[PDB]
Amino acid sequence: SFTIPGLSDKKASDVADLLQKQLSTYNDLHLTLKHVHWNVVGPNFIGVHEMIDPQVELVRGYADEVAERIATLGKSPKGTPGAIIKDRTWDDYSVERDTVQAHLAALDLVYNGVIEDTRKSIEKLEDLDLVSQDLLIAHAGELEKFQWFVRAHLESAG
Amino acid sequence: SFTIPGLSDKKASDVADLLQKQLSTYNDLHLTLKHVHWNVVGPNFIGVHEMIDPQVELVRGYADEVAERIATLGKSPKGTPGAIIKDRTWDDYSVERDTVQAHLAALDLVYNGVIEDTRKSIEKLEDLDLVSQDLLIAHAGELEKFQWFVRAHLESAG
Amino acid sequence: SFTIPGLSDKKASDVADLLQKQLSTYNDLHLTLKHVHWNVVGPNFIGVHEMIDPQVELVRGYADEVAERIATLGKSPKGTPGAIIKDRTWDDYSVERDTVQAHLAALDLVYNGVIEDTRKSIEKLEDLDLVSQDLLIAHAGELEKFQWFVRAHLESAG
Amino acid sequence: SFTIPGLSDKKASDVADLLQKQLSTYNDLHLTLKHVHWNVVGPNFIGVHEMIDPQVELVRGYADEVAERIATLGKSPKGTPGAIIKDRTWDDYSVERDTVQAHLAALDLVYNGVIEDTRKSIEKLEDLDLVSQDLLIAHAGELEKFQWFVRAHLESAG
Amino acid sequence: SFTIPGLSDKKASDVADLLQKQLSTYNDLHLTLKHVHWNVVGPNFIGVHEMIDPQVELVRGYADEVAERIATLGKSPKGTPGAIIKDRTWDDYSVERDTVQAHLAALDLVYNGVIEDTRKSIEKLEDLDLVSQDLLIAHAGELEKFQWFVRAHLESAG
Amino acid sequence: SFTIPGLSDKKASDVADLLQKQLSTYNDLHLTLKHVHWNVVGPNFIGVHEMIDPQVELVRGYADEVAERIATLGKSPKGTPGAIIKDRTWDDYSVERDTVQAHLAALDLVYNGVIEDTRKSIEKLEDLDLVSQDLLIAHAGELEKFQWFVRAHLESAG
Amino acid sequence: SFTIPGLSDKKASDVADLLQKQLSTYNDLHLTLKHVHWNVVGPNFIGVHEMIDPQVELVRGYADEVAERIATLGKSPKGTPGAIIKDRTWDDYSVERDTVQAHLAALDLVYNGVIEDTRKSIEKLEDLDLVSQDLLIAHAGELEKFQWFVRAHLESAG
Amino acid sequence: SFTIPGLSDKKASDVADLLQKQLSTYNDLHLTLKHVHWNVVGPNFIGVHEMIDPQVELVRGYADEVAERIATLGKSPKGTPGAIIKDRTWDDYSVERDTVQAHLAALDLVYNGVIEDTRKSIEKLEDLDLVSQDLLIAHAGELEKFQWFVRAHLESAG
Amino acid sequence: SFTIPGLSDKKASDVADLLQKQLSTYNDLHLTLKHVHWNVVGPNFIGVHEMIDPQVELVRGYADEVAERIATLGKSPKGTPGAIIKDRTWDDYSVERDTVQAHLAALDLVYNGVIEDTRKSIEKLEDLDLVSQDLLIAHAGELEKFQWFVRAHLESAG
Amino acid sequence: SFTIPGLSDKKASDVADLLQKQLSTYNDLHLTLKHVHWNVVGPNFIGVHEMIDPQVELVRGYADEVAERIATLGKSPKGTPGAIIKDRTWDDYSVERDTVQAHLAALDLVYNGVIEDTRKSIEKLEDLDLVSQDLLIAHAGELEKFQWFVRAHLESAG
Amino acid sequence: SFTIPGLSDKKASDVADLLQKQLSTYNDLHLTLKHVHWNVVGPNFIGVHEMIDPQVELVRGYADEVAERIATLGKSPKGTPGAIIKDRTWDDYSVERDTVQAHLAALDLVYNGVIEDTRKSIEKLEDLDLVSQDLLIAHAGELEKFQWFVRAHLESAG
Amino acid sequence: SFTIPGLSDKKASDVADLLQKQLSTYNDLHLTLKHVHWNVVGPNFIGVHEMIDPQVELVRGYADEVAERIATLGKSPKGTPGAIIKDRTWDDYSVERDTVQAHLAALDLVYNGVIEDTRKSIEKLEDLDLVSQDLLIAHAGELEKFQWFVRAHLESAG
Ligand SMILES: [Fe+3]
Ligand SMILES: [Fe+3]
Ligand SMILES: [Fe+3]
Ligand SMILES: [Fe+3]
Ligand SMILES: [Fe+3]
Ligand SMILES: [Fe+3]
Ligand SMILES: [Fe+3]
Ligand SMILES: [Fe+3]
Ligand SMILES: [Fe+3]
Ligand SMILES: [Fe+3]
Ligand SMILES: [Fe+3]
Ligand SMILES: [Fe+3]
Repeated sequence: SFTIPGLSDKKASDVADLLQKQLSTYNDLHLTLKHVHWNVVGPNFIGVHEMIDPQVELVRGYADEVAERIATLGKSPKGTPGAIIKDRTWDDYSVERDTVQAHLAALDLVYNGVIEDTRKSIEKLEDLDLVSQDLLIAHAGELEKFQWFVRAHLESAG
Repeated sequence: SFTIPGLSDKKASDVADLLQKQLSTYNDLHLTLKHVHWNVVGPNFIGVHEMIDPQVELVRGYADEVAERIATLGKSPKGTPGAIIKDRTWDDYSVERDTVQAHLAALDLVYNGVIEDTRKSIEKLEDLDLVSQDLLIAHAGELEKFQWFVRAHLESAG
Repeated sequence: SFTIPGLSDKKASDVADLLQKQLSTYNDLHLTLKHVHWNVVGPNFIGVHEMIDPQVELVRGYADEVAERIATLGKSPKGTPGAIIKDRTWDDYSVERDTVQAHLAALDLVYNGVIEDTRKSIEKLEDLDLVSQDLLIAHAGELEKFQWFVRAHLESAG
Repeated sequence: SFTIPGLSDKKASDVADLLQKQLSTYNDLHLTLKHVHWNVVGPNFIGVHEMIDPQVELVRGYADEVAERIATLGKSPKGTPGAIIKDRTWDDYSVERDTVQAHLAALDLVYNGVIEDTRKSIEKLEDLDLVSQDLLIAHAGELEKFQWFVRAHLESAG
Repeated sequence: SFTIPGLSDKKASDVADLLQKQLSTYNDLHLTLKHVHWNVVGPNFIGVHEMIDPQVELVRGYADEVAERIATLGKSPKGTPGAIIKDRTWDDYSVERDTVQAHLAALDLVYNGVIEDTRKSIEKLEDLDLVSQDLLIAHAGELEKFQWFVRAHLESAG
Repeated sequence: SFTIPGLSDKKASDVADLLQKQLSTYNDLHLTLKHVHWNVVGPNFIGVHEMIDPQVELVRGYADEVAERIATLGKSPKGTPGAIIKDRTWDDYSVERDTVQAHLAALDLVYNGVIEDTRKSIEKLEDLDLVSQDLLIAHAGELEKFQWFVRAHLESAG
Repeated sequence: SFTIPGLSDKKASDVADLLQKQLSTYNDLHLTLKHVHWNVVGPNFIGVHEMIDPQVELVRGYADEVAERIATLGKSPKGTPGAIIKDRTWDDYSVERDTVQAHLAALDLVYNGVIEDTRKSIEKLEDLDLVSQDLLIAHAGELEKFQWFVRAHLESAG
Repeated sequence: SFTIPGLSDKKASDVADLLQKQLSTYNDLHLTLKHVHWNVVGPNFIGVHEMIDPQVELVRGYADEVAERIATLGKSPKGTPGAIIKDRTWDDYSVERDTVQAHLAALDLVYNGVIEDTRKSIEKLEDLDLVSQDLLIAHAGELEKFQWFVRAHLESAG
Repeated sequence: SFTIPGLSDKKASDVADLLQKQLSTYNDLHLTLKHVHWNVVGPNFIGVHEMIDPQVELVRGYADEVAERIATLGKSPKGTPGAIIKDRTWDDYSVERDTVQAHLAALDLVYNGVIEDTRKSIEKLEDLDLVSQDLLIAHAGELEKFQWFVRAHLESAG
Repeated sequence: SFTIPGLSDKKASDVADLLQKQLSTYNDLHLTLKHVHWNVVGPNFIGVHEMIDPQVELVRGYADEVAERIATLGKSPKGTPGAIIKDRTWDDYSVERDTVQAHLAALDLVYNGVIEDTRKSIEKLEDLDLVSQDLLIAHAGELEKFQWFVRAHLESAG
Repeated sequence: SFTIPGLSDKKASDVADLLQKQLSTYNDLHLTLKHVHWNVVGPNFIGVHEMIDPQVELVRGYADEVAERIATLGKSPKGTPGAIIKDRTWDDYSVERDTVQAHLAALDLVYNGVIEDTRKSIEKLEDLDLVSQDLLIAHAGELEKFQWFVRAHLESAG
Repeated sequence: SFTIPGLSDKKASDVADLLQKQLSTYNDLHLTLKHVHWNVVGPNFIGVHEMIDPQVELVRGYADEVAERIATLGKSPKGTPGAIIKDRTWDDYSVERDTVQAHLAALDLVYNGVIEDTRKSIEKLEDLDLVSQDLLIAHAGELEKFQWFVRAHLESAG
């Protein structure tokens, strides 16, 4: 029944609730990333196929980071196939084996919903815990950037 | 509509169906592993906590391996939070934050069901595809071994 | 008689005074960490013994970081056995050779006083220098986390 | 006039004859791989160009492996430009500088004939030498997989 | 015509304009750094000569960082010798081959103008995009620190 | 007022003048390379995007090399945004965010003017300084090669 | 009183008995290898002397591997100087300091008895446990290969 | 019939006799170490299990060291399962699979007999060969230290 | 229908023709090297066996180098088992499994014809392309050197 | 209530008392080293600044070494800010931010008092424990050496 | 009585004579370099002291290179303290322990005589052996460059 | 006019005189080692050729070690081709290009005179400086050992 020295047992628990969501969000994300890492096919196959691994090994990186943070706060992280399917507010990636274009486009949107939920979770944190914030921010930086990669693959002449 | 040169489009598809199951099995496993990696607590905490990461980075290693194998065969791997919750025949890890003992014991059983399902999938493969077999075997070796680690933490004087 | 281009010679000096405290705090901490790294004994000895080195090589890491920051500001860091025993507001670790439990519990508290003093120093910095803040924050993240490690070694069934 | 303790001087010699074929097969393969590594051109050039080196450094890896195995058996490996052009049952890669598509498609077939000849050589080995089998199998795993890479570059919407 | 999910197409474009400036600032800086890396001469030559490379390989590091961030936002980074000479509000380093003292002193000032422009750009960002802020801050930390190095080479007895 | 033991103070100064040009040429090149590294977009994005970094970290490599050579000769290298915009005889890259094709084609030409100016500078050096030649040659090898990469991305069926 | 999920407590114990023998076999082998690593002398000394270390660091590698496997099965590995001298069916290496030729020839035979005992143990395992087989096979591959090395040092013109 | 230039053919042979003993002592030790590395079981299993490998890879390190030293002296090292069982004056480790406590305690004693025999061999060497002494000393340092590790696992409140 | 900016479409094609020969020469060489790497036997076996790999991993290094150079020029490299057996003007290595002496001597000659053909190709290049020269030269340095190694194995008292 | 097998519980305790002093001596030293690492300023700043880190990471290296040695003996190491300020017989470094010359000179003396106290502690040990001696000696070698570095910065023409 | 295939037994022997001189030149140089590496003293001591090692480990690098080249040619390299003192045409470094300035100035001249003798040996080689030329050139590049380092330590305001 | 705190200005100078000799001894040694590294020829060439480099890079290692020690003491190391030819009491290696046997035998003796001179210098040091002793001892260990290597190449059947 402990907690970080400097946080009201209430603010603390509200942050937890926030991350627990982020965590399930990442677990879906990184599992989905690997999903496309497998079912992508096209002329510029390798390019993308390989481009995903890092973003994956990275998102999973944000999982241990967030969870290990939750436990630190006092609450107990949940990362079983169950907990995830519950906390999420979407339908798992609908694409099977398809073209590069297909996935990237679909992925574009997945990140939209991930960057958005994050941003909100950040702004909401500036009043709760600043630490758990610099943390979430950092992720945004790479999440948003990676998205760019996805997107740069779909543009026209400008 | 291709396939490995030397496999009947039927034997090939039957192997696929087999791995697709294994894959979902691993995804649960490795996600669950990380789950305990987070909610374990006790006197000999670190010991276990750290002991899990490798088995994890390893099981996820068997995921890319199996899936990338399925696609090679012709069928299309499915590794979304959805596909997994469906192909599985159990209830995701029921333990929240608990003692070392607790998890390890619980994990003991999880591996039972994983090693068993595997063994059977191996024997069943000796008639289908020998390659997709040496593959599944290798895993058993480490899966089984790791279990031992878990178990060695629960024994008595002999 | 210089200073960072953008800081009033007063705000600058007030930040210095703040870090100079943090610095002595770390020096005690990391010297103390190594202290227990030596006098710990018990059944799960190695676990802890080894678990400490990183947190140590890390806190000493925050020493060079903070001090090199102070000098940058204009004031002069003080890190002799003297300066530390003075800036501190506690009694150096009272434990000699004792059980794992003993130290970890005692250490739990030491970190309380370190995370607390830090948190306050952060909030107090948002008006002074934002840079010297992202800096202090970052540390909190790992300081707080490590504490968790210590703590996870002391819990019950929930 | 020696041989592995446990193999009839006849079974031994029959395995040799088998590998000696595999070896020349690899030598053609890896030399051919590098061939396209050079004459590929197109929009997604780099992707493929670079994708080939590893499969090459790998096939050449299977050369030393096989040959050093043959010598172990008692017979004498032959790997001169001559020996290869003789043991082979095909016409060296007919493509000069051409598109990505071109080579990959052409390569698809080359691997067909390599995976096929291998598979048969495996099944034929289960009665001769089990060791020289796990060996050939392993290769199949990567050979077959790489082919997939080639192929994934040629598919449609499903 | 896209943008980060959570930023008004206006706030987004205003941040871009801000970085685009920073970027040209860095390009001048790092090109200038290397400039002195070449024309420095004196008794304690090596010391400085070598001290610069890291700060260089680092500033160029902040270039890719900032620009790849701008593109992510939607606008298009400009980093040609042209774009830079335009966005800047100073006269390129006036020193040719000269003493250590000479450059360092001159460099002192260059950093003044870089840290200042940065600080302002940070404060101005707290209302626009927090992500693009933690980013700029981080740089300040090292920029400011390095300056210290330069400066520590010019002091008296206190 | 020194110089390499074996070079007439005149030949020496004429070589300097030659490199000083090369240097500014590289600085434009490498800055431009990074420019496209940022504004490229298309289906085979990653491929190219990543393909550029090495050639960049390499050209910047030829910068330190050439300049540090000039200083060795006696003259003083100039590598400020200024010096470059002056010594050059072209208009900085005209392409903003555009397709892969676009840039590569445009880049094709940029290298034309760089390999040409180089070649000439080599032939002209065989009478001046042989050392400063093997140096320039080496670069040609990689410069020319990289161009090939660019080009291989633009070809037809032969 | 546990065992791998899928093995009859009898088959399991029969495999154990098999490995326990292998293990003592390796321990003798690797201890013996080092023995010659020390007492070899001749014109081509270094060659051999150094050639042995890897095969050694490797056989000891098969020790931990086998034993850790036995424990996994349920029985208890025995690897004391005692257990070994008992399970073995030969007389420890009779050679003291002697020529290169001497040892290698003698070693030739030692490997005969090791590869033979292994082969049999493999064939005998195809009915018991397939895992504990791929394991023993793999070793054969390198054991047999190394022998070749030994042997290649003793041949004539063909 | 040679010897180190500076040692009486008698002193030399007496040192040899001394090391030859040490060597067999180590071989038992390191073989025994691995023995427990396998049969240890308990709650804090991993801790110890892993703690042993280094001390092992280390003692085996002192084997090559000592033996290669003996050969240097002129006599011929003996390191076969035989030689060891003879030179030793004890009964090989009596513990099978048992608790952590069990082994460590038992191991405690084993090291007693190893550090003791060593110490004496050192003092006895100060008159014979100083080199072969700094050598034996060094080992003591780590041997004794490791023992401490074992021991720290068995203590009470002081 | 392109070419290096600075080479007459004729000089360029004449250089190509020259390398294309060198390339086939290397392919034979490195394939032959590995050939002896396998069939060498004798007292000082290891010495040579291992001495070859580097020279091999090196000549294959000169293959990619030369070919990738040819393509750069405009012509299309040919490196199939076919192309090689044609461009060559000798009979592939006639030695099967034989002594160390045998091969080395035979190899001595092979290098004679490779160094000679090279030297000529160099002198012939000083008028064509200087770049494609420094390249060929470099190789000679190591080719010639390695030969020495071969040779040093065959000498008498002087 | 244990101790190294071969040391009288009295000699053992007398050695402890000796090291415990050394330890506090090092802790001051290394903390002081870092102190100057921060407050040094001058023309040849970097030179020294960087020259200190290694000696620091080294002295701290001698801390863990000594302490871990004390515990091995039986007594309990003390390394809190307290214990140190007590065991020492001097006044912590009196220099704040000053010139290079200043510190180095001051440091010269500090090492005098450290090398002296050490030397004496060595001679005094030759009768107590030889192991704890080779240990202290080794340090002297580097301590004394580093001093030289300090000193070489203060000399005249001879 | 052999020689590189393409060199007249006379041209070959004349090149040898040339290198044999270079070699003794380097041996003096690198031995001398280390000489100053030891006897340098001053305020900016470390800077230089450390600056020399690389140039040393590099010149010794040119020794093995040249000699191993001579042997390749047919003649026999001579690198004993004797051979060197003979082939040289100067008096070994006259400086004992002195200031930084002292040595560097003195060294300046030493390199003059080394770069000069080299340059001449290069020009003289363009008619003999081109290979043994690119080799000597390369060295010049770094020799000359390093000299610059030495020199940059002695200049004034321009 | 300084010296290690604890050494009489006389004892100190007598040690210096001792090392200064050792140093010249090493310089001859390591220069000579490389000498044979070049002129060795025979059937088992490579073996030895390569066996020497390490002992060389090692002896040169003992050079910097000893010299940097002398300077520490107060006197000034001398390591020019001159100083060496003077301090030595032998005739530089008399062997030109010869057989493996030749050199090794010759080298055998060289080491005799080096190990002997060393041993004596050690015994003589036990009364002067213990530090400068552990130092010299250490070397003996490897010097003596390496000799063994040389020697093991010359023995008979026992
Ligand atoms: Fe973790
Ligand atoms: Fe993958
Ligand atoms: Fe620092
Ligand atoms: Fe091989
Ligand atoms: Fe980038
Ligand atoms: Fe540079
Ligand atoms: Fe193990
Ligand atoms: Fe060894
Ligand atoms: Fe390539
Ligand atoms: Fe430690
Ligand atoms: Fe060499
Ligand atoms: Fe040194």
